[PDB]
Amino acid sequence: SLPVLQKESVFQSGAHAYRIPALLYLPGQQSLLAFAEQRAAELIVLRRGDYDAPTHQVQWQAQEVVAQARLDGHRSMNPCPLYDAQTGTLFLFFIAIPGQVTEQQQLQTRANVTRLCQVTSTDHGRTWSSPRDLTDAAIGPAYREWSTFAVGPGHCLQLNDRARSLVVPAYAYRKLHIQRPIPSAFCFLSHDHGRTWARGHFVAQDTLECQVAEVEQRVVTLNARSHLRARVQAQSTNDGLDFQESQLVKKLVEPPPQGCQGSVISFPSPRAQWLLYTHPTHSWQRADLGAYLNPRPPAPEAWSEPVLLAKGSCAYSDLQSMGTGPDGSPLFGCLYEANDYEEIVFLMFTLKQAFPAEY
Ligand SMILES: CC(=O)N[C@H]1[C@H](OCCCO)OC(C(=O)O)=C[C@@H]1O
Repeated sequence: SLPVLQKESVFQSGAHAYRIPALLYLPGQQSLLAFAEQRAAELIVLRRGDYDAPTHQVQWQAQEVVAQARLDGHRSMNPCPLYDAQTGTLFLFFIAIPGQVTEQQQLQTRANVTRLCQVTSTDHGRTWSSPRDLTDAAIGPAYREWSTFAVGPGHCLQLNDRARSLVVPAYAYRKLHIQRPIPSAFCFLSHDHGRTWARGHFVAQDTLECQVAEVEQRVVTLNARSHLRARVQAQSTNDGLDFQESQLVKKLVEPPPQGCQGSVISFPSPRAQWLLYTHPTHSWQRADLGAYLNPRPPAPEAWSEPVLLAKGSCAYSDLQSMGTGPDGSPLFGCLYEANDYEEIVFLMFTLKQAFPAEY
């Protein structure tokens, strides 16, 4: 597999199990915040890491529970971090669900009991505020038309528009017809730095967990998990409110079962931005994590062949652009589930290492 600057297990099954990673880079701090669900999904945990370029390594501090990221009598899941570069505030969106509830029970029961929450930190994640239940104000009446919903999982997005809008990728299971609820991706939008929220319009049916990135004029690309053999990709020219164009990207395979979550980010093109995406590449199972490059975003056909990042069992992942790397090329940080969900691995590499022919 691809030569990397670092490969370290940051979460391991012990007294608890860990899944659903989220990664967030704090530019001015040369540090990363790695989030995950601590399952018996009861709570969300976090580990802070300081990146030292001279040693090509990130030093990870002790794991800590995000105590405030929970509602009484509920399980917390789907950590979705975001850093507001204008207010200096760190956001951690997440979903809370009643304890007396499971997952399969959520998908179809026609009774939505899922809550949308957020906690903020003004000291780089050291301490957090009390949770804010955004459910009613951010969703509205539509709430009753869904069996359930979720955000991310994974890092969110802040646009370079006038308002420096906050965009939270998400999806809802909607009771459309004698069938089972059908999932459609969408984005929660805020133009006042998380003060108030609005629900964006749905993308094509049969799209789940997704992530968004901003490209160059201004377009928001959405990459979503689907129930088909390929990923679904959509574009928005109005900051996420509407995702007009939408299509299957055959080049980006989805494992047989129900597919698998993937990650996507934009980063400064070496030559304004290029995209990077990570997801299992095995056509019959969740294995062999691959990195894909799109140097002519968002063109679906411009997606490249995947480069092998890690062999073996691999699932969910999250990416973060970490600025300039040791070799002068774009540096990347990646967090992914591995070995039948026995751990979550941190991987750090550069564009030169992954796509030598494009740098
Ligand atoms: C909120 C929640 O239960 N998330 C699930 C997510 O659900 C997908 C929709 C299925 O119909 O899938 C998986 C998964 O490993 O495949 C892990 C997450 O923890």
